[PDB]
Amino acid sequence: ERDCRVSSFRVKENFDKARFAGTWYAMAKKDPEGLFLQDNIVAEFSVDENGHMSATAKGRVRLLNNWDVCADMVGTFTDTEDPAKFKMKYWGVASFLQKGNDDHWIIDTDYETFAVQYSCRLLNLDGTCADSYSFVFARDPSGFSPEVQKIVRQRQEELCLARQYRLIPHNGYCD
Ligand SMILES: CC1=C(/C=C/C(C)=C/C=C/C(C)=C/CO)C(C)(C)CCC1
Repeated sequence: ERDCRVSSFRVKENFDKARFAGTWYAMAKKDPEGLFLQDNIVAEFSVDENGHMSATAKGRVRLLNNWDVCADMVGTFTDTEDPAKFKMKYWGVASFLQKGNDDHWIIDTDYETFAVQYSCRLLNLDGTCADSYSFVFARDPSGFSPEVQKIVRQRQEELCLARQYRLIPHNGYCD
């Protein structure tokens, strides 16, 4: 029944980059394979005068060898035929942090309260995603109204990611 083909997924209608700017607290995440941000994750989005979107982000990550560090990350986004779908180039302030180029899709947002983000890093032969990640972001660090929670849950189901997220703490560690 459920179509899990990435090419089928709905994204945010008439996505507005400028209204999306500012501070976004990560409340929940679905992990990909390998090294990934762990917790204390906060993003800052910006858009310049020509419509070019970029972001910084902080979060705790534990390395190779179990070393715990505060990652300071940077991303730059390229626009596509769909206003809600981007290519994100990313790197760290420290040279040893992971660098890459990921799809970056805004699945849904009301710009003032929540956002659901998605990235498929690898397609299966059948069109479904072999390696994804997803953030649930909030403007306000706290639990979301029950009304907003219901909508977020539905979006998770539509991405074929329901029941695959974990809650993320904030306790300072990265200042
Ligand atoms: C840049 C960037 C993002 C992704 C960051 C990633 C993927 C970080 C991974 C870091 C690693 C693996 C560090 C250890 O080397 C998100 C989607 C939050 C949006 C804001 C900008």
